[PDB]
Amino acid sequence: TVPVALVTGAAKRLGRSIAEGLHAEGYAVCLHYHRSAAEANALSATLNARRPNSAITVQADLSNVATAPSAPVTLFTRCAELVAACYTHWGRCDVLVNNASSFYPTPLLRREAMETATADLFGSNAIAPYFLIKAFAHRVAGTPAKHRGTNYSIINMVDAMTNQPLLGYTIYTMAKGALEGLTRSAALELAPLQIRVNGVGPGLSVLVDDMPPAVWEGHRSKVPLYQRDSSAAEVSDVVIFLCSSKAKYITGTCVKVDGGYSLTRA
Amino acid sequence: TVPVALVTGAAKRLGRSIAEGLHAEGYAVCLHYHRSAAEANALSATLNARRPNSAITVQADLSNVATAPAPVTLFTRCAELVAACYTHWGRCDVLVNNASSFYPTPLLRREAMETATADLFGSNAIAPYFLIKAFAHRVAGTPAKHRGTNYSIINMVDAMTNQPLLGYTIYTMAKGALEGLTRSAALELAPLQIRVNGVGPGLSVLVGHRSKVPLYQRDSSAAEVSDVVIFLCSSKAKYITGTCVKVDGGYSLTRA
Amino acid sequence: VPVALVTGAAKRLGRSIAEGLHAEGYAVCLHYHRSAAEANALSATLNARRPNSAITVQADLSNVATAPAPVTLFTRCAELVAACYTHWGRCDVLVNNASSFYPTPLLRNDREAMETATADLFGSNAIAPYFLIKAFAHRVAGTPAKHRGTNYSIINMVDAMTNQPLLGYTIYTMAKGALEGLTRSAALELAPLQIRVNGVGPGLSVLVGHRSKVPLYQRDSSAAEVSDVVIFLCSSKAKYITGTCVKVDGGYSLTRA
Amino acid sequence: VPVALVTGAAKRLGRSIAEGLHAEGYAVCLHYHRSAAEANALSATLNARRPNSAITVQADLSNVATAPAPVTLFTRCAELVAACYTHWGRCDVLVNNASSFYPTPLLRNDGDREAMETATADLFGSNAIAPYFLIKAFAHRVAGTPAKHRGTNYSIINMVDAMTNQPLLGYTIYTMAKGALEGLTRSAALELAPLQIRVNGVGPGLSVLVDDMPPAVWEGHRSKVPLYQRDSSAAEVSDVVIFLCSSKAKYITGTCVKVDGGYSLTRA
Ligand SMILES: NC(=O)c1ccc[n+]([C@@H]2O[C@H](COP(=O)([O-])OP(=O)(O)OC[C@H]3O[C@@H](n4cnc5c(N)ncnc54)[C@H](OP(=O)(O)O)[C@@H]3O)[C@@H](O)[C@H]2O)c1
Ligand SMILES: NC(=O)c1ccc[n+]([C@@H]2O[C@H](COP(=O)([O-])OP(=O)(O)OC[C@H]3O[C@@H](n4cnc5c(N)ncnc54)[C@H](OP(=O)(O)O)[C@@H]3O)[C@@H](O)[C@H]2O)c1
Ligand SMILES: NC(=O)c1ccc[n+]([C@@H]2O[C@H](COP(=O)([O-])OP(=O)(O)OC[C@H]3O[C@@H](n4cnc5c(N)ncnc54)[C@H](OP(=O)(O)O)[C@@H]3O)[C@@H](O)[C@H]2O)c1
Ligand SMILES: NC(=O)c1ccc[n+]([C@@H]2O[C@H](COP(=O)([O-])OP(=O)(O)OC[C@H]3O[C@@H](n4cnc5c(N)ncnc54)[C@H](OP(=O)(O)O)[C@@H]3O)[C@@H](O)[C@H]2O)c1
Ligand SMILES: C[C@H](O)[C@H](O)C1=Nc2c(nc(N)[nH]c2=O)NC1
Ligand SMILES: C[C@H](O)[C@H](O)C1=Nc2c(nc(N)[nH]c2=O)NC1
Ligand SMILES: C[C@H](O)[C@H](O)C1=Nc2c(nc(N)[nH]c2=O)NC1
Ligand SMILES: C[C@H](O)[C@H](O)C1=Nc2c(nc(N)[nH]c2=O)NC1
Repeated sequence: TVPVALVTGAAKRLGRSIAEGLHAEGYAVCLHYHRSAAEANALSATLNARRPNSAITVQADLSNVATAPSAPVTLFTRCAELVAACYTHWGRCDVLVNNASSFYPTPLLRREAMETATADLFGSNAIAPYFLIKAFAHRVAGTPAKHRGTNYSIINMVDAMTNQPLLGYTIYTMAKGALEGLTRSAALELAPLQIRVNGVGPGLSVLVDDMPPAVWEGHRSKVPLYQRDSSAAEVSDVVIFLCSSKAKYITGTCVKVDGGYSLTRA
Repeated sequence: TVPVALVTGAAKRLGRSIAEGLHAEGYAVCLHYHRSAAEANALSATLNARRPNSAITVQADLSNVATAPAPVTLFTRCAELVAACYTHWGRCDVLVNNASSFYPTPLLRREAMETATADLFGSNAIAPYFLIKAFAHRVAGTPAKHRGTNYSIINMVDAMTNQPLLGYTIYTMAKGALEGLTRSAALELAPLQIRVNGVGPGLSVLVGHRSKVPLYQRDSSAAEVSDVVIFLCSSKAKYITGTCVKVDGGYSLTRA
Repeated sequence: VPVALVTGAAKRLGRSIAEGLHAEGYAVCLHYHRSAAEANALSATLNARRPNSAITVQADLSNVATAPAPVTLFTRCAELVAACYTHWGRCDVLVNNASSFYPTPLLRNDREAMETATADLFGSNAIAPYFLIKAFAHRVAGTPAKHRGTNYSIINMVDAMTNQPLLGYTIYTMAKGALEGLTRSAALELAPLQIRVNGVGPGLSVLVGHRSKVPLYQRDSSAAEVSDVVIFLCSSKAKYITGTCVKVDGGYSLTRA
Repeated sequence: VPVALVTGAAKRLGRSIAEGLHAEGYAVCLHYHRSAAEANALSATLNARRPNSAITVQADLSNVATAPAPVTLFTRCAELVAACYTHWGRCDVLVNNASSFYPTPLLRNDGDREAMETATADLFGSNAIAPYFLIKAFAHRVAGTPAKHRGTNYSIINMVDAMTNQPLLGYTIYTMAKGALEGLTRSAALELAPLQIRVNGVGPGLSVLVDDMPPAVWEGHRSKVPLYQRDSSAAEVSDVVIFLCSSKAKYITGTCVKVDGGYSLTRA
C-alpha cells in the first residue's frame, strides 16, 4: 500500500525537497537526474537508510534530441522508460512531478548553440513533461480498474513570474507557457481516469547568488512578503499538499508560491 | 499558543466545514451568522463540548446598510466582529471571508434593486474590506513582541465568475471586487506578515450542470473545499500570498 | 447619425474619447460632475464644427442619494441615457469613463469620510456603470427590432495595472475589479441584443519617476493613444469583439519590481 | 511603402490579413508551405491592383532540417525575412499566422514514431518555434539598420487562440504551442520595446469554421458563440490585426486581443 512518486531533476534544490517531502509522507521515490549522479545517489542512500527500498535513481537527458543506444533513442522512449522504471521496480507510479528544467538566456538581440538551446529548454520544460504524462497515463489506462491506485496526481513546476518576462529568457518563458497549457489540457483529458494535473509556480526560491551581494539582496528585497526568496520547503510543502487526498477536487490549476512577487510592477 | 479564527457565515455548508476544519487543527473559532442563529449555536455547542471555550457566535448583517442601535454603519459592525475575538480570547489570527448572498440581478426582464446592491456587494466585497481593515489595525496596534506568528486571511471567491452565470451581474461583480481586495490587501499587509489569499469553489454541496464537472462529474463536498482553506492557513503555506486557488474539478476548463 | 454617451467627458481621456467619437460622426452627450466650464467649452467646440452634435448633462455618479423625494443613483443614471433619447432619439454607444481615484489605506500609518469614499469610488467606477448599462440595455430592448441601431457598443474604462495593485488604493482597485466583472457579465447577457461590451485599460496616461519605467517609449501615453483604441472598439470593424479587455499600457503590466 | 510579411497567407485568415494590410497600402510578402496555387493567385490579384505590391515565398516552418548541408528552421526563417529586404529593402510588419492544427491524444482509448516525432516538430514549429526565429531575424534586421533609416511603425502580430485556456479535448501539443506563442508575445514585446517594435497577439474563437461534418453538427458548434451565434468571417478577425499594426495602436504592446464573440465566457 506504498504509493510511488517519480520526480524529475530530483538531485537538488526544489526537486530534492519535493522528493524528501513525498518520502516523508510515505512514498517510495524514483529520483531522476541528468548530470547530478553523485548528488542523486547520495539522496537515495539517505532515503533508503531511513526506509529500505524506498528510493531508486534513473538517468536521462530530457532535452528534445535523440541519444545513442541499435538505433537512436528518442526523447519519448527515454520518458516512457522513466515511468517504466517505476512499474518494473515497484509495480506502480501514483505521482509524477515534472520539476527538471534548464534555465538560461536566449536573447533576441545581440548554430549548434541555438539548435541545442531550443531542444534543451523546450525539452526539459515542456516536451519531456508531455511524453512523461502520456506514458504515465498509458500505464494507468492499461491497469485493470480494480488494481488502479486511488490518488493519481501530476504536478508541473511552472513559474509565477513568466507573465512579467525576465529580459532575455524568451525560449524558457515560452516553454513554461507551453507547460501551463499542458497542465490544463492534460487535466481535462485525464479527468476520466481520475488523474489530477496541477501546477506549482515559484517566484524566487533559493535564489542563485552568483553576483555582488548588493545585487542579490536588491533582488530578494523586492518580494513583498518577507523580502526574501523562499526556502525549498516553502515550495515543496505545497507540492506535497496538492498530491494529498485532501486536494482531490483540485485539477487543472496553477498555484503561485511567490510571496506576492507577481503583484509588483516596476 | 491557541490561535483564533473568525469565520463569516459559519453556520452551515462551506463556512461550517471551514470552522470545523480550523477547530480540528486546534483553533478557537468565532462563528459569525446573520439569520442562522439556531444552527450557529448548535455548531458552537458541539465544538465547545469537544474543547471548552473554543467557540463563540456573533450576529451581524454584512449588507452595506445602516442598522438600528445613532445608526450603526457596516464598518462598525465589522470592527465589532473582530473586536469580539480580541475581547473574548485576546487575539484573531485568521479571518475567513465566507459569508455571501447569491441571487439573480437580471439586466433584462428599485427598493429590492437597492437592497440587492447593498446586500450582494456588502457581504461579498465591502464587509470583507472592512473586516480586513479592522483585522489589520488590531495586528498593527499589537506590540511586535506580542503578535502571532501566522496571520492569514482567506477570501472565498468563485472559480467560475470569469464564465459568468447568466443574470447574476452584481454578484459576479462583487466577486471580482473580492479578487481585487485579495491582491491589494496581500500587497499592503505583507509588511505585517499577514497573508491574504482566495479559494474559489466551482460547484459545491449543491442542494443540473453537476455532470459537466470534468473530474468525478459531481459538485464537491464541503470538506473538499474547506481542507484547502485549512492548508492555506497552515504555516506550511507561509510563502503563499495574493493568490486565488480554484477548487473546481476542472469546471473552469470547460466551454459550451 | 449615431449617438455616444461619454461619462466624465470634460477633460483628459474622456474628452479625447468624446472628440474621437465626434470625429467619426457621432453626436455626443458629454457627462460631467464638477467640470461644468470645461464640459460646456468642449460642447461649444464640437457644436461649432457640426451643429447639434453635442450636449452636456451633469450628474454625481457616486452611490448616494441626491436632493431634487431623494433621487437615487439608478434614477440619475437612467436620466443620463434618457437625455440622449429625448434630445436625439437614440443612444448607440456608452463609454463608462468617469472615475474617482484616491487612496484608501488599509494601515493608519473624518469617520464618514470612509462612507463617502466607498460610495464615491465604487459608485463612479462600478455601480453607476452597472446602472447606466442596465438603462442603456432597457432602451434598446424597448425599441422595436426594425428601428434598432446596427452597432451598439459599450466600453468600460478599466485599468491595465490593477492586478499589480497600487499601494494604498484598495477600494479603487476593488472597484475596477468589479468593473471587469461587469464587462464580462454584461457582454454575455446583452449578446442577444447585439450589444457589445468591452474594456480598455490604460497603464499610465497624461500624467500631471514612474514614466521612465514604461518599456515602450519610457513615457505615459497621450490621451489619443488611449482614445483611438476606444474608437476602434466602437467601430463596425470590431463587431465580433465582446467581453474583452484591451490593455493600452506600453508593456507596463509586463514589468516586475 | 511599408512592407508586411504574412506567414500561411494563401487562404482563410492569413489571406484576409494580407488583403487587409495591402488595402492599407502595404506591399506584402505572402509565405506559403503547400498552397502554391492559392498563394500565387493571391499575389497576381494584389499585383494587378498595384504593381510590385506582392511576392510569394515557400517554407516549411516545421521544426526540422530540410534538404539544401541540411537547412535548419532558423535559416529558413531568416531567409523569409531576408526576402523582404532583398526585394523591397524593408520589413515593417510580421504576422505569425501559419499554423498546423490536429489532434495529439494523450490516450489511445483511455509508422508510429514517425507521426509523433513529426507532429511535435510540425505543431510546435509552426505555432511557436518558427515565430520565435522569425521575430529574432526581424529584430536583428531592425537593429542592424542605422536609426536614421528605420521604419517608424514596426509591429509584430502573433495569431494566438482565445479558447486555449478551455482546452479542446485531444489537442494537447497544439494547445501547448499556442501557450508558448503567448509567452513569446510578452517576452519579445518587453525585449524589443527599446527598438519600438511592438508585439501583440490576436486570438480568434471560431472563425470560418471548417464544415466538413454534418450540417446539424456544424450549426450546433457555431450556435454556442454568445454574440450572433456563429463563427466569425475572416475580415472580422483580420480588421483587428490591421488596426493593431496601425499607428493609432502605437502605445499597445505585449497584449493579446480576443476576437471570439464572447465564446471564452461560456462554460459547459
Ligand atoms: N528556483 C527558482 O527561483 C524558481 C523560480 C520559478 C520557477 N522554478 C521552477 O521550479 C523547478 C525547480 O527549480 P530549481 O531551481 O530547483 O531548478 P534547477 O536547480 O535549475 O534545475 C533542476 C534540475 O533540472 C535538471 N535538468 C535541467 N536540464 C535538464 C535536461 N535537459 N534533462 C534532464 N534534466 C535536466 C537538472 O538535473 P541534473 O542536476 O541532475 O543535471 C537540475 O538539477 C523548475 O521547473 C523551475 O523552472 C524555480
Ligand atoms: N456552493 C457553491 O457551489 C459555491 C461556488 C462558488 C463560490 N462559492 C462561495 O463559497 C462561499 C461559501 O459558499 P456557500 O454555498 O456555503 O454559501 P451560502 O450557503 O450561499 O451562504 C453562506 C452564508 O453567508 C451568509 N450571508 C449571506 N448574506 C449575508 C449578509 N447580507 N450578511 C451576513 N451574512 C450573510 C449566510 O448566513 P446565515 O445563514 O447565518 O444568514 C449564509 O449562511 C461563498 O463566499 C460563495 O460565494 C460557493
Ligand atoms: N490616467 C491614467 O493614467 C489612467 C490609468 C489607468 C486607468 N485609467 C482610467 O481611464 C479613465 C479616464 O482616466 P482619466 O485620468 O482621464 O480620469 P480622471 O481625470 O481622473 O477623471 C475622469 C472624470 O471622472 C469624473 N468623476 C470622478 N468622480 C465622479 C463622480 N463621483 N461622479 C461623476 N463623475 C465623476 C470627473 O468629472 P468632473 O471633472 O466633471 O467632476 C473626472 O473629470 C478612468 O476610468 C480611469 O480609471 C486612467
Ligand atoms: N479558424 C479558427 O477558428 C481559429 C481559431 C483560433 C485560432 N486560430 C488561429 O488563427 C490563425 C489562422 O487560422 P486559420 O484557420 O486561417 O489557419 P489554417 O487555415 O488552419 O492554416 C493557416 C496556414 O498555416 C500554414 N501551415 C500549417 N503548417 C505549416 C507548416 N508546418 N509550415 C509552414 N506553414 C504551415 C498553411 O499553409 P499552406 O496552406 O500554404 O500549406 C495554412 O494555410 C492560426 O494561427 C490559427 O491557429 C484560428
Ligand atoms: C533567477 C530568476 O529570477 C528565478 O529565481 C528563476 N530561477 C530558476 C528557474 N528555473 C530553473 N530551472 N532554475 C532556476 O534557478 N526559473 C526562474
Ligand atoms: C449554483 C452556481 O452554479 C454555483 O454552485 C454557486 N453557488 C453559490 C455561490 N455563492 C453562494 N453564496 N451560494 C451558492 O450556493 N456562488 C456560485
Ligand atoms: C497614477 C497611477 O499610477 C495611474 O496613472 C492611474 N491614474 C488614474 C486612474 N484613475 C483615474 N480616475 N484617474 C487617474 O489619474 N487609475 C490609475
Ligand atoms: C475548430 C476549432 O474549435 C477552432 O475553430 C480552431 N480552428 C483552427 C485553429 N488553428 C488552425 N491553424 N486552423 C484552424 O482551423 N485553432 C482552433
